[PDB]
Amino acid sequence: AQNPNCNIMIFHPTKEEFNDFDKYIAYMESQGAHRAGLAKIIPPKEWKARETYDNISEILIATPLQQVASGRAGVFTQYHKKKKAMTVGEYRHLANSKKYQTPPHQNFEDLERKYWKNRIYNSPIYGADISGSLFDENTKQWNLGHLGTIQDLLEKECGVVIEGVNTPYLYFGMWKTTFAWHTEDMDLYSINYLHLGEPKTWYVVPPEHGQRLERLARELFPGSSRGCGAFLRHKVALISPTVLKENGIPFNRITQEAGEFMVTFPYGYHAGFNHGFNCAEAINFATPRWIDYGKMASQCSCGEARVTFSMDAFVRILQPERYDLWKRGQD
Ligand SMILES: O=C(O)CNC(=O)C(=O)O
Ligand SMILES: [Mg+2]
Ligand code: NI
Ligand SMILES: [Zn+2]
Repeated sequence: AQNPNCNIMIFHPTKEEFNDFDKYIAYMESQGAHRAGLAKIIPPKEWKARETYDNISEILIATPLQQVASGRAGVFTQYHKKKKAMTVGEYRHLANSKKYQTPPHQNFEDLERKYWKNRIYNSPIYGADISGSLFDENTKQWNLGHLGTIQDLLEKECGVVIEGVNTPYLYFGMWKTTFAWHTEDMDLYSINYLHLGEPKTWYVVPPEHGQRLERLARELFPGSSRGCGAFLRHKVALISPTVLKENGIPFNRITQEAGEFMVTFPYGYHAGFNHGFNCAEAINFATPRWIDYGKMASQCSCGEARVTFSMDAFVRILQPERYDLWKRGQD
């Protein structure tokens, strides 16, 4: 068995290997990359996502989200308070202000220490989940707006034609902006490209151990657990590496820098934080190996998780027994 300790693997494809996206994912999996839940892909030196980032300031963040924490430093939830719209140039200035800027630090490990010590005492503002793309239309390789769609994959594997679309999302971050512990909708893959700016630190639980994280989360968030049998689908809970180590939960960590891709694999729980002003692009995707994960994915039916139009078909076809209850949660 390849990668039996579930380490995060880092890949350096050549320009020739970068042509066929599906083939390269399948290659990475042949080497055991999925066992970690997360892999890093460094593009060939010849590749670029677009020519420059000099003209992005007029992009609108219609609903910036202030991430307010509750709990203790290593075990907290966050809620998202909606703020007034602002442009990317306005948000960059805000991120660089004395109130929000990254503190002085020695290295990524010192910054990580400062994040876990201090996160809860601040409320950073995240421009998340903005439909759109920063890939140039002429970028042919690993262009996250030109991937094969999940609807087409389901149709190729299972023969059923379904409605829905699959488009990318932009994330504009600042110091301390945080992504809570989650798997993707329907336990899909994700791919995330850090277009510019400061790094993003990731934490990940191997898919084979995801239920260990769930059981810890039910213990640490006991009211939330009573409210919903899949409350990590709400995407609000944070657990620090120190707490995970104290409770014996297997995990790994890695820092993504600008110009790098990360791939999350089906049922790989992940969480993380931004180091400073940055912009990432991410999208979900599927492969043949996902289908079994999709059929087994948990679902939130309490009403909190509320998701895209396109998840309807996935539930309806892969999980017909759950469909009625889940759809009630959506309505
Ligand atoms: O970058 C972020 O805030 C969160 N991204 C992801 O969870 C991802 O790409 O799957
Ligand atoms: Mg612009
Ligand atoms: Ni994710
Ligand atoms: Zn729920």
